[PDB]
Amino acid sequence: EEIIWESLSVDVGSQGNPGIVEYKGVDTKTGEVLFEREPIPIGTNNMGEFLAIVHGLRYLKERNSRKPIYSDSQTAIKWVKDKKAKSTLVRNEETALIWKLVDEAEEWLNTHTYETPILKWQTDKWGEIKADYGRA
RNA sequence: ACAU
DNA sequence: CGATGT
Ligand SMILES: [Cl-]
Ligand SMILES: [Cl-]
Ligand SMILES: [Cl-]
Ligand SMILES: [Mg+2]
Ligand SMILES: [Mg+2]
Ligand SMILES: [Rb+]
Ligand SMILES: [Rb+]
Ligand SMILES: [Rb+]
Ligand SMILES: [Rb+]
Ligand SMILES: [Rb+]
Ligand SMILES: [Rb+]
Repeated sequence: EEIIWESLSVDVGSQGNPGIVEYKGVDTKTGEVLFEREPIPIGTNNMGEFLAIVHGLRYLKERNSRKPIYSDSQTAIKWVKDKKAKSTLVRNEETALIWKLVDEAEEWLNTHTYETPILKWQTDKWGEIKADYGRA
């Protein structure tokens, strides 16, 4: 139960669930924001958490970085491990964008390799993840 | 129950 | 209190 400070932390934020979804990744040690996705009009918490991890994998791979990724989402960690986002969200015209991004993230996982450890952020011991959106 |  | 997920 030691934080690995040399890591990337990601989190989703939303207005509603389902609702408007965004996500970001930060340097765990410094809090510096390294990437932020423009808000998506309709998605779920778990789809955003999944996209955040996959974006982190792509970000670190492009920069030849072996740092681990922290996420507080038990669901999204499993989905990334499985390379499959098992979302219940309806696929229709309103949800087309989030589903396109999820499909593309799965596609990336199936066509690329990575060694990045994907670690559970232990909120119960460490407080809220550094990438959190102070919204609850 | 657990994580969000 | 409501939701998404294992
Ligand atoms: Cl994305
Ligand atoms: Cl590690
Ligand atoms: Cl986990
Ligand atoms: Mg989270
Ligand atoms: Mg959060
Ligand atoms: Rb590379
Ligand atoms: Rb929050
Ligand atoms: Rb929060
Ligand atoms: Rb949390
Ligand atoms: Rb809760
Ligand atoms: Rb539940």
